[PDB]
Amino acid sequence: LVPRGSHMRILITGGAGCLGSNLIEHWLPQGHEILVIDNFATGKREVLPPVAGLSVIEGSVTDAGLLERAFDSFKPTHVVHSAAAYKDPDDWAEDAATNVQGSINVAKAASKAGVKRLLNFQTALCYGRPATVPIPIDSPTAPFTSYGISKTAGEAFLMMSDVPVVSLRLANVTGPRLAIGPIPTFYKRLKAGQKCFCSDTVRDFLDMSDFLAIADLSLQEGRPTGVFNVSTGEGHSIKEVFDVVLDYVGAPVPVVAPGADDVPSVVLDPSKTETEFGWKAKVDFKDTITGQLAWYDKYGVTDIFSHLS
Amino acid sequence: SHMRILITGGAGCLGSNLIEHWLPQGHEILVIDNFATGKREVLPPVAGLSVIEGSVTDAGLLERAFDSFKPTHVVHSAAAYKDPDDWAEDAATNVQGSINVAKAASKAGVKRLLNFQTALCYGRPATVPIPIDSPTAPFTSYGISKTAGEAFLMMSDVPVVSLRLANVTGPRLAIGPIPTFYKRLKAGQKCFCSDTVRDFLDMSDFLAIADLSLQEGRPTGVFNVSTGEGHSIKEVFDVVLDYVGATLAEPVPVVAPGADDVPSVVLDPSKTETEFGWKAKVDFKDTITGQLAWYDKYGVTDIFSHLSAP
Ligand SMILES: NC(=O)c1ccc[n+]([C@@H]2O[C@H](COP(=O)([O-])OP(=O)(O)OC[C@H]3O[C@@H](n4cnc5c(N)ncnc54)[C@H](O)[C@@H]3O)[C@@H](O)[C@H]2O)c1
Ligand SMILES: NC(=O)c1ccc[n+]([C@@H]2O[C@H](COP(=O)([O-])OP(=O)(O)OC[C@H]3O[C@@H](n4cnc5c(N)ncnc54)[C@H](O)[C@@H]3O)[C@@H](O)[C@H]2O)c1
Repeated sequence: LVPRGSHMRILITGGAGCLGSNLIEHWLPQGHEILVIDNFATGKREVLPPVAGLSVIEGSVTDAGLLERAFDSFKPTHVVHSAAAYKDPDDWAEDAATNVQGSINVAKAASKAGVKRLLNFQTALCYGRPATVPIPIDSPTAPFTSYGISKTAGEAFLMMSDVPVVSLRLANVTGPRLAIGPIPTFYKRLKAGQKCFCSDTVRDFLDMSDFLAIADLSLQEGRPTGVFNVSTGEGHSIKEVFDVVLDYVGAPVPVVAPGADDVPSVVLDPSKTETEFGWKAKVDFKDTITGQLAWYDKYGVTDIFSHLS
Repeated sequence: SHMRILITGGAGCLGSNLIEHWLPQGHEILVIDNFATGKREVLPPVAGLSVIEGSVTDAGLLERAFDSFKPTHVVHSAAAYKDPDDWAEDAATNVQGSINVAKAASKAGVKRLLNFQTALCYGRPATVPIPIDSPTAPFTSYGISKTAGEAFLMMSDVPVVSLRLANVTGPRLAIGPIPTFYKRLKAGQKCFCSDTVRDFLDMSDFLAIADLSLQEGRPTGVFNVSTGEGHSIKEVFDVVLDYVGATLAEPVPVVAPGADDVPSVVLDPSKTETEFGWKAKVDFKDTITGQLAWYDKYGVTDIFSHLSAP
């Protein structure tokens, strides 16, 4: 039915997560039909209200039968693979099961169901310790943590599908219900008058609105396929992040090593994504950090505030 | 120097040749295998040799095996590959199986774990011979699952040696171009050579580095095992042709490789020579001739055992 001529029946694995839920808040108001499959390892049941257009199956991407049944009942036109395990770095079996096996299961099921487009999200940890920053899209994958290793094989399997597949390697996405990392940590701790530390690292940050726009483009029939970096292409230090928070909150911070497994600089080159999609990120660094903080002022550092009615 | 060796995949080509090398030495060996590709005939009921039929994907069975047998040493030689569209099995055996073996070895505090790795981990290399510090870049089910598996093994607290291998020839090799040219030439069938370059390694050179890899205080990490020299399939064909004595009715066509047939896969073994002091002794001609001599005695078979059964 609606949007007229481009209604999506969208199967989102990992839909109770940060990215999934934001995507849902973006697409459900437009009239798309969404089915979520989540096991609530990190995702919250509170971000999926019983609203029209939205169905939820509590389940794993590792469960191939649950997937065949969901894909058969629902008949998606489009798939967003957003399920990832990561929370216990020593539980390699879970990471392999979710991130590799779950990806293979989503890919085989998608293929059989004849989906039009599949959208995967990749971690920049796939790049390990890069030789060239900003990291070019044709850089080698070189992970050295469980999450990086399993995610890297997951993506590589997806890229063997006959289903058209877009895999976006992402900058740290800021937006509603981000409750981990330096931004909420400095906000909370500065407001509490606690000592903060800045790792001497460079990272890149992406506003939710820019993530939403490349996600939209990625699911359009006929658009490019393959692996793509999603970023402004600009890097900012953790100290720089801390500086925006301090100023915003209204309150001499030490700058320290690079811990062992803490990659000194991670910034992605988006140029090929700009070329093939006509996409460019609009919101700059200060507006990106400030908008996350503004959200914390309204709802607090929480992952359970729903913008759905 | 007595080893209690747990060898996953011991019924296959590498596993069984290793067992025939080590069992006469008084070593104690437990084989875990599911017989997907490897054969039951290569594992006679002999003193020193135990066989558990099972999967490396079975975490229960591995835990029970490492507990009862208490290995000092692990050789992870189990791999799935036969159906390139069966990604689930490849991921199950090669990634989950490797994690299971790694965790179990770590828990049992084994001294040394030895892994074998396919040169498909390198995908399409930028430089040939392939340097050890080259990126992994697999694009097939086998290569991607194996790449992830090796990477997990590398995160173990056990000392790990992962050997990236040239094509190993020896007892019971019954796949690839060598047995295919041998069989077809003797039967008067037309052969095709793709226009590819590969490396080949005699069993005796493989046995020598495997030995070194399981010695305490030896180097750890990833290593290329090879002579470092590359030979086309056409060169392989010529050795077989000459050896077999056949007369050709037509000159063999050399055809361009498929899209997924990597044109040149030769490994640079130089860090291995530096750190182990190992060097392959058997040249190309002798490597190929040695395989064909073995075929002449036993035929192209993967069920002939060199172990004396009671
Ligand atoms: N948010 C980012 O800045 C960022 C950066 C790089 C990559 N990514 C990728 O984007 C995706 C979403 O990330 P996020 O930030 O929303 O993380 P998240 O933890 O908020 O969401 C992942 C969701 O997957 C679910 N999940 C875990 N295992 C599952 C399984 N077996 N079956 C079904 N669901 C399962 C969790 O319950 C969770 O809701 C992940 O794949 C992640 O690797 C995100
Ligand atoms: N032969 C070579 O030149 C070569 C080259 C590169 C890499 N390797 C690697 O060396 C190892 C041995 O190779 P091979 O040449 O002996 O192949 P092979 O097929 O003869 O043996 C693999 C063995 O593993 C067994 N197996 C498969 N799945 C299993 C599982 N779930 N649990 C337990 N056993 C399982 C098979 O039955 C088989 O006996 C593999 O890891 C392979 O990737 C070999």
